[PDB]
Amino acid sequence: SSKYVESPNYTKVEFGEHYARLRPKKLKANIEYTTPTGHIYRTDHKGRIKEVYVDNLSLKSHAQRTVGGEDRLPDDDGGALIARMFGGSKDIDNLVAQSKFINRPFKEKGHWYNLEKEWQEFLNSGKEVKNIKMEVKYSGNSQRPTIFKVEYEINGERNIRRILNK
Ligand SMILES: [Mg+2]
Repeated sequence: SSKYVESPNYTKVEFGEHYARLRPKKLKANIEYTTPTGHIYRTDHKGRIKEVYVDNLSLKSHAQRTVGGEDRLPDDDGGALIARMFGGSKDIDNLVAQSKFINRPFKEKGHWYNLEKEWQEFLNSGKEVKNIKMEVKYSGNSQRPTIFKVEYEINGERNIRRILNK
């Protein structure tokens, strides 16, 4: 399955108190927070977003410029894990350094954008996008994701996406 299961490896925090630092912005380590829209995030030991959960998807800056820190590449964008149109946050609690070639529409590319587009088409057509589980993998102490693992169910059918951050 890909449904959210509670875990003792993460301590839950009130939304608004999930930042360890304000200047510069940084998430607390090994925590779990639920956005007002209901999206659940988990951070690892270094304050990096590690897991994202959406029970039921629906249609509803300096952060974008600098997320990823010293590990951010020239062709990276500040990429939302959960798009704004799905109720996603525009801040660091939802942004990661994401290659523009998957974040934006690119011919024969734009995988993350294309995933979001598929989800829109499903929702618009009256189908449910359920139990989304994102796994964000990192390498060493790097703030920049290497690969995105996404699981989700479309009217019951489980789908799996592995998207390299290149
Ligand atoms: Mg995007």
